[PDB]
Amino acid sequence: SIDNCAVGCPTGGSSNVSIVRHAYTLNNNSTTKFANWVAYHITKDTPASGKTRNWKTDPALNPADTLAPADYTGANAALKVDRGHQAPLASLAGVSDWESLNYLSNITPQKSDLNQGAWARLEDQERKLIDRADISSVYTVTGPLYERDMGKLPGTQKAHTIPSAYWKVIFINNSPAVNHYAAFLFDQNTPKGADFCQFRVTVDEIEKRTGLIIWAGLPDDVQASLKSKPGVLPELMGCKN
Amino acid sequence: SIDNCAVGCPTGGSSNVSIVRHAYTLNNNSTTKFANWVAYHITKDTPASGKTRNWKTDPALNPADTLAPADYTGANAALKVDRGHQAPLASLAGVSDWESLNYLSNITPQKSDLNQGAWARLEDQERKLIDRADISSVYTVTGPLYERDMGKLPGTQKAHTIPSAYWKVIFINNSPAVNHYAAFLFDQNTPKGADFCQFRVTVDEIEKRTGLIIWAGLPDDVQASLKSKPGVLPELMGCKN
Repeated sequence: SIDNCAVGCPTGGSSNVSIVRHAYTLNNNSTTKFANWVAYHITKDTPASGKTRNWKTDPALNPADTLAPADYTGANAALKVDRGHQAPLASLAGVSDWESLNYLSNITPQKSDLNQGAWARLEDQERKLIDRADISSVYTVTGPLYERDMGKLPGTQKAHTIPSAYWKVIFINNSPAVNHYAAFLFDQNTPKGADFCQFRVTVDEIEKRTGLIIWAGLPDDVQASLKSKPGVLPELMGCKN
Repeated sequence: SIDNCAVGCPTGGSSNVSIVRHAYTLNNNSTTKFANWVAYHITKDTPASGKTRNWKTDPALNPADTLAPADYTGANAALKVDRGHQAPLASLAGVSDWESLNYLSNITPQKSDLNQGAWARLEDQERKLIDRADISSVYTVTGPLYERDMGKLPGTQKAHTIPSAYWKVIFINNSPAVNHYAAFLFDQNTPKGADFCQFRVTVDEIEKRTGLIIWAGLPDDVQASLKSKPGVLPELMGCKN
């Protein structure tokens, strides 16, 4: 009964079953050990600050198909990666099953510079949208990309594939068919001081590089015309041109 | 109390009072003899086909500040201009005061190649938006530019200024703050077979060439960010890139 997608969750994910929670809907990849995509719905009631971070193995998944807290041991030192959230903590921590935002199925090893730079900045702006009087929902779908070998976590013997990039597709209110939207894509190697506005892309580009079909419940003509046109939602997030 | 603008009718028009009808809201220019701007609101109930065209002097204006049917005598043969509508007839002909769509305050001498070409095609696409299930309203503001001498109507002695171009700013549903929008500007000499998609511009360009402020009731920050960014609404009208 929880729709975190509004216009159809993505198709093309490796699992045929997705986990549905108030915090988000997620489709896990048992080979890479990271979710293929995470869809969430921010509203005036979902943000919450100051919640703690108790990393934990997702109890809804088989332990062999996801990572455990022990698997990240030595990762920051070896790879300079942080435990980065797919669905953001602060934007959604007000929901009833908020601890699930810290389940490792909702985390990936994200380079600190990206995590603490452009990515955090986009999270801040995405959350601020909900403060606008006429904006009542923010629907986001986010996920990783796997384009080049990024190495391996040193503290685990599990087969996993560290993402080389991350993307986020966002629209407000009801549907991209009538409402402003945006898509961003950042490579793991994005410098710490990078301006997130420099990474606007089309949804089509994301689809082609991930094998997914986002906003899959939209009429074909709407999908055809809007997926190849960068949106204007970033202009409300402080970007120009 | 008929609101044909939704987010504030334009400021900057030469008249301090505008005519408000069900068909449209119009601000007249007693010097040029043509309206500075015409704002209208298309809904599923406003289109009507097959209405006739009985040109008439607008009874709400002083006859010296507008044109009369006799004024267009010989205009087509002399200047190859048609009596072009600002607020479109077929998209709004179902309203109660529809005859006002044929009042000359809603008409200007528009080159027939533009009138019967790109301008008519944009009117068709604009009206077609209302057929989409999720589009409940189309709010449009349209008007002329006066940038070069276009000559004079041969059948009149009244001082008047023929437009050199025409523009149209459109948004759907509620407000451009959250919904798709578009802006187009066409020179009087646009060729007959021109694709209207080539004439997309920003709202800022129009404001700068007219002296008006469109969507004048929007928060300043919304106005600053969206008016200089071309909208994506044309993509739903058949345009690419």
